[PDB]
Amino acid sequence: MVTPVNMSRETALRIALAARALPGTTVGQLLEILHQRIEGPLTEESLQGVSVTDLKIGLAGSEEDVDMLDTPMSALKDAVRILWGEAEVDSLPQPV
Repeated sequence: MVTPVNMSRETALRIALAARALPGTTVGQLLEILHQRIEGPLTEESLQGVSVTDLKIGLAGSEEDVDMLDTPMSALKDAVRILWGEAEVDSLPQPV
C-alpha cells in the first residue's frame, strides 16, 4: 500500500503552490476548510464544490474578522484558481 491521494503528483505539487498566492496562509490551512472528518482522495472535482467566500472565511472562520486577516480579497481569486485545476491562463487579454 501507499495511500495514494491522487493519480498524478502534478495535481499535488500545484495545490501547494497556491499557498504562495496567500500571505501567511499555509497549504493545509486553506483546504481543511472543506471540513469532513474522513480524509478520502482530494480529486480535481472535489475542490470544485466551494466558493471563494468560503476560503477567506475558512482561515479566520468568520467573514466578520477576516478583515484583520492578512489574506486580501485578490489572493483567493489567485489561489482558488490554482486548486480549481485551471491554474493555466486562459485566452489573451484582448478579445480574440
